[PDB]
Amino acid sequence: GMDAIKKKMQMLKLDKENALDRAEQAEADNYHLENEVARLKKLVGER
Amino acid sequence: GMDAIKKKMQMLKLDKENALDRAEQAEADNYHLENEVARLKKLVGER
Repeated sequence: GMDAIKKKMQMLKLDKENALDRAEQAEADNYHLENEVARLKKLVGER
Repeated sequence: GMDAIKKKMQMLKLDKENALDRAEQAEADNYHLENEVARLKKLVGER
């Protein structure tokens, strides 16, 4: 009924928010990892 | 009410899926980057 579908919509919003947080965290980690790869590339040298 | 609710849940689901896609692809890139960090750290001698 109404209450069940309203709850399912609630849980989907939470699922979306969590997925977006997950994406943002991964993209932030990516930023740092790009820096770290660049740092180590400079130590090893050109290639 | 219930008809509009189902329609909203559809948009939320598209939203959730798009974010999950962003997350999975950011984490895939991170896996790649972490493997490169490991390879380069081994060459250099870093922890």
